[PDB]
Amino acid sequence: RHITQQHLRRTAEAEEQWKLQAKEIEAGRKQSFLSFLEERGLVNSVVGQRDALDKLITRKRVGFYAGVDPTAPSLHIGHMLPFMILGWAYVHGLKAVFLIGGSTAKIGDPTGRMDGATRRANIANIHLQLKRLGFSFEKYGRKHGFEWEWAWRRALENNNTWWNKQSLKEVMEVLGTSLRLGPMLGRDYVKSRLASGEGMSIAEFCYPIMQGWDFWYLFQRKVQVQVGGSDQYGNILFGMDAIKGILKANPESEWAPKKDEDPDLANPYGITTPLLTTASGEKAVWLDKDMTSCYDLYQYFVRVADSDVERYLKMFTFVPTPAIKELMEEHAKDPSKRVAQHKLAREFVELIHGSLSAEQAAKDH
Amino acid sequence: RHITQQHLRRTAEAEEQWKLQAKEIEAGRKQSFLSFLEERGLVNSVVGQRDALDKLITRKRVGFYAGVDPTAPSLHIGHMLPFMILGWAYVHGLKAVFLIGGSTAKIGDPTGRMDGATRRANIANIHLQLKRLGFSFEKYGRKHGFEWEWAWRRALENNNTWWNKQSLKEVMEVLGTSLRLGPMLGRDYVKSRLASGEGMSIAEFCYPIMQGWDFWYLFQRKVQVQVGGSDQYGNILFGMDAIKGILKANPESEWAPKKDEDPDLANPYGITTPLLTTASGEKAVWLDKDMTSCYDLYQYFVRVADSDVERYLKMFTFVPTPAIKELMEEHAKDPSKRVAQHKLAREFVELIHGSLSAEQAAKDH
Ligand SMILES: N[C@@H](Cc1ccc(O)cc1)C(=O)O
Ligand SMILES: N[C@@H](Cc1ccc(O)cc1)C(=O)O
Repeated sequence: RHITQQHLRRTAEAEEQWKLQAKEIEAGRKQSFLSFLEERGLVNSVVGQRDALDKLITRKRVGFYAGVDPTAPSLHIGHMLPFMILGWAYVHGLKAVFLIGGSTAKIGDPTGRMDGATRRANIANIHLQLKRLGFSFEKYGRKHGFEWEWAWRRALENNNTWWNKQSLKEVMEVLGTSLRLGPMLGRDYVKSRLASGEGMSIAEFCYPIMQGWDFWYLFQRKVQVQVGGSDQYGNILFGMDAIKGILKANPESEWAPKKDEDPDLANPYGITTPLLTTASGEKAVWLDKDMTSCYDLYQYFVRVADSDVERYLKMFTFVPTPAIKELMEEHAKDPSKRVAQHKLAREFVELIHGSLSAEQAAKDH
Repeated sequence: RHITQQHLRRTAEAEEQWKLQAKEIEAGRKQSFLSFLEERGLVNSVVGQRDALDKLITRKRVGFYAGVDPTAPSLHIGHMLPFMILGWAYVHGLKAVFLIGGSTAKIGDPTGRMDGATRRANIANIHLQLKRLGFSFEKYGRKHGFEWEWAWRRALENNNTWWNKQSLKEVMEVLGTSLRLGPMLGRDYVKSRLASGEGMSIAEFCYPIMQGWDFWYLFQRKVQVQVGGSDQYGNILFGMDAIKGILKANPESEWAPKKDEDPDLANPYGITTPLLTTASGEKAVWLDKDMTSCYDLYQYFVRVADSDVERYLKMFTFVPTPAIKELMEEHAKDPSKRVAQHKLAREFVELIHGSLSAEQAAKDH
C-alpha cells in the first residue's frame, strides 16, 4: 500500500546521491568509474564509444551483467575478471547481475571453436559458487572498504528463467526481422567452419541471437552494460547492434530515446577484460575447494612473475592503488621474499574461500 | 468413462475396413489413391519415393494437410488444386487438414521472391472461406458421390494456435541441432538474395524452419503427407528431411520406426500439384463473391481453351473419369457449343458458392 511510497522516496534519494556524485566527477573532483576500471587494468576494450559509456555511468545508476556457460564443473580464475568488474560495480552502488547460461550451455558458444546429467551438476555447483561469491564481494568489499547502502543491487540469474517459456514468435518478430543474414554469415567462426566443411547446426548459428536476447531481456530491466572476456567482444557488439536494431525499428518503444533525450543515455554498451595466460595459453586453477584446495590456489598465486605482480594485484584485489604503489617499493627492497605475491595470494584466497581459510593457507605457505 | 470403449471399437472397425480395402488394392482389384490422384492430373510430383507413398496410403489411414499464408484478402482458384487433393482425401476416409498460416504470414514465404490490420481481415475472410469449403466438400462429395462415414476426418487449423506459445528452446534443441547451416544456405532464393545484395532478415531465413515445425507438429498428430503447389516443393522436402532428422536423432522417439517396423510407414511424404496459368503467368479469379461474382467466376471457366478442358475437368471437379470420357466425345460433336466448358463451370461454381448460386449463374450465361 504505502510501501510503494517509502520505496519511491528511497529511490529519489539515491538519484540525488548519484546527481551530486555526478557533479563531483564531471567537474573533476572525483574519478569516474570507467577511468577507475581502466587504472586497474580490467578494461581490455570498450564496445561502443568509450567517452559515451563514461558519460552514461557517471550520469546514470546503470546495471552491469556477465554470463558464464556451465560447461565446466567449477569456475576457474579465468572467469574472474568480468566478475571483478561486477564486484567493483556492485560496491560502487551500480547494479550487478551474474548470469548462468542454463540454456545457452546446452548449445555451446561457437566462439572461438557433453551430456545433460553432467551439465545439471555443473549448473548447481557454479550456481552455489556465484551465490557465495556475491556475499563474498559484500564482505570483502565492506573491509577495504565500501559502506553498504540501500541502493546497492545484486542479482544472480539463470537465463532459462525466460528460455523455458520464451516464444520463438516474439523473438522472430521483435528481433529476427531486424537482424540481417549477410552480416551474421560474415562472423569469423561462421566463415571458418563453413570453409572447413565442418559446418554448423542452426542451433549453433543462432547462439549469438540467444545471447543478444538475454542482453535485451536484461536491458528492459535497467541493465545497460554487458561485461565479458576479450573473446566475447563479437558476441557483445552483436548484442548492442541487436538492441539498437530493436529500438531503431520500434521508436515508440518504452525504451527508445524519443527526442529531446540524449541517445547516449539510452543505448547499450560493452566492456571486455584482458585474457589471462599461464605463460603460454589461456586458462587451469579451479575455485572448487575439492578440485583446488586453498593451499593449491594460494600456491598458484605465490609463484606469479615479479614482472606481472603489479597488474595482477590491480586486477585481482580490492586493495587501493596507492597501497599497491607503496607495497611495490617495499617489495622492490627484497624481491627474494615474495612481498607482493603473498599479499596478492592472501587477498584473493580470502575473496574466494573466506578469511579463515585464507589465513590458514597463508600461515601454511 | 465407457465412451473411450465405444470410440476404440469404432476405430478398430475403421482399421478393419482399411485392411480389407488394402487387400483389394494391393491384389489389383481396386485402384490406389495415389494412382487416382495421378489420373486426375493433380500430382505434379511426389516428394519422397512415389511407390513408398502409394504403399503408405494403401496400408494406412494417414492424414494430409495444405497451408495457405493469408497474404491475400481472399482465396483464388490458384490455391484450389492442393485443396482438391485434400477434398478427395477427405471423401476417401483419409484425414484432411486445412492450415492457415497465421504466424508464417507475418514473415512472408521468401519463395520465390503489408500491415497487421489488413492481415487480420485476410485471416478472418480466408478462415470463413475454408470453414465453408469443408462443408462444401462434404455436400459436393456426397452427391457424386461418397457415403459419409464416421471415420471421415476434417480439420481447419491456424498455425499460431501453437506459435502463440511454442518455445524457441524446444525448437532449437529438438530441430535446430539437427539442421545444418550449409545446406540451407544452398537454397535457391538464399543464394539469389545474398548475391544481389538485397539480402534477408533472420526471420525470412527461418521461414522454412517454422513451416517444417508446422509439419512436425501435425506429424505427431497422424498427418504424414504435406500437399502444396509446385513452388512449395523445396519447403516440403525441407520439412520431410527435418522430421526425419528428428527421428534419426531421437530413435527412441514415440514416432521413430523401431525395428522390426517398416520405415516407409513411419516417414513423411509430400505431394506437389501443377501450376495454373492465364496463358502467360501464374494466378486472378477470387472466391469471395464480393470480388468475383458468381457470374464472373462462371464466365472465367466458360472461356477455357478447348485444348485444356479435359485436364481442367479432371482437376477441378469430382465428376467420374468415364463421365468425362463420354462428355468429351459428346463435346467433340459440336465444340461450337461449349458442352464441356459449361459442365466444368457449373460444377466448380457449385463446389464454391452453392448449388442455387451455381444454377443461377448457369441459367444467366
Ligand atoms: N558466451 C559466454 C556465456 C554467456 C551466456 C549467456 C550470455 O547472455 C552471455 C554470456 C561464454 O561462453 O563464456
Ligand atoms: N508456404 C505457403 C503457406 C504455408 C504456411 C504454413 C505451412 O505449414 C505450409 C504452407 C504459401 O506461401 O502459400
